[PDB]
Amino acid sequence: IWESPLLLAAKENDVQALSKLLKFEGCEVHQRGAMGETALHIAALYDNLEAAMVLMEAAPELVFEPMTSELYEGQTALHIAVINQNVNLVRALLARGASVSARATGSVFHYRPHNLIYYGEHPLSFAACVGSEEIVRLLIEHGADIRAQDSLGNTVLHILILQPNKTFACQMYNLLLSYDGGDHLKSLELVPNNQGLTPFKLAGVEGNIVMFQHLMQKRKHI
Repeated sequence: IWESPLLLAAKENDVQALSKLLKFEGCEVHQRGAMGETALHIAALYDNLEAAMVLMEAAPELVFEPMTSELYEGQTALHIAVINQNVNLVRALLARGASVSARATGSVFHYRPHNLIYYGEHPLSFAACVGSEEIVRLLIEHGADIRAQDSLGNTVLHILILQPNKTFACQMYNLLLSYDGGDHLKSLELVPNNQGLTPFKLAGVEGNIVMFQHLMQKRKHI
């Protein structure tokens, strides 16, 4: 960042500096930092909407670029914007065609004792985990697949079982299922992960008392 004027301008939300650099074809607009991050990743991380807009306007291809480091492999500006709950930035990226299918597969995202979070891989899974109903709805409206599975076979339903904040997780679980509806084959609730556990069974295995009860009474009603 500090050695690159474009990355620095993005960090500083310095719209004038960005615009003057971008008009050159002097700055390589696709230059990357040490984590394989672009100026647009940097704008998103720092919650700099104006810099992100200037960059997307000037170089819309940046919307699709993943971080390339092993730690952050696959992370897109949309994933970052979702984590920051920047609704305006999420809408902007989506309006420009940002992929709702992009998978964040870098080591910091892995389901591991050492990692602080596990939010799965997909933007929708991130959105459900940070608790943004508005962002969840925006993503689904742009074609996000509620049935998408991560590398462990976990759907968003499983991933919600693994989260600490059980009260919103339950509301989010139901929000997500309201888009599943009366489909002519298996409820998403019946899809197992690679361990062979459905969300209900996973809740039991993990000692998620809130979700185990919720889901148990659910099936009895169904």
